[PDB]
Amino acid sequence: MVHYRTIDSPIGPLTLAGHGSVLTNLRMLEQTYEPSRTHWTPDPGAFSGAVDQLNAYFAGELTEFDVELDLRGTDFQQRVWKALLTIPYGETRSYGEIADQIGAPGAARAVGLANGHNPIAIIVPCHRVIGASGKLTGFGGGINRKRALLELEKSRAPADLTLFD
Repeated sequence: MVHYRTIDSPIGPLTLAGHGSVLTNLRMLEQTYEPSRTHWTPDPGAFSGAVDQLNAYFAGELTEFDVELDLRGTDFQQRVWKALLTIPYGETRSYGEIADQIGAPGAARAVGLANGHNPIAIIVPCHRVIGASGKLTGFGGGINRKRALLELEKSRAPADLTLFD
């Protein structure tokens, strides 16, 4: 029995969910049909490790996530979601690049589709893929959320100013 906890964030209410200390979900779930959520047990308590990290990512301090993930979906989806994890904070790839990486040259359009079913939204960074055109995808508010996340990372001040002295 999945337990979930919704928290607040600059891109809106982010619902977190899974069994115990492993994540299965992370979306902003408001204003779309999400019947799976009714089958879940609320829990203001769990996932607080990840809630900390989320707060810090938005604060601009965190760059890398340490979190347990159980990613479920088709085999193709997992290879795609696994490759998304290999994208560094504040970088991008093309759907074409991801297809090459997971060994399926030409599946750019298949990677776009897999991307939109990413069950864990910030920690698995689907926002960091963008096509040649440079146009953002995602459904409705999803686009503005993505842009937000992209402007966030791109903006982060260098960590150690002492390298300048």
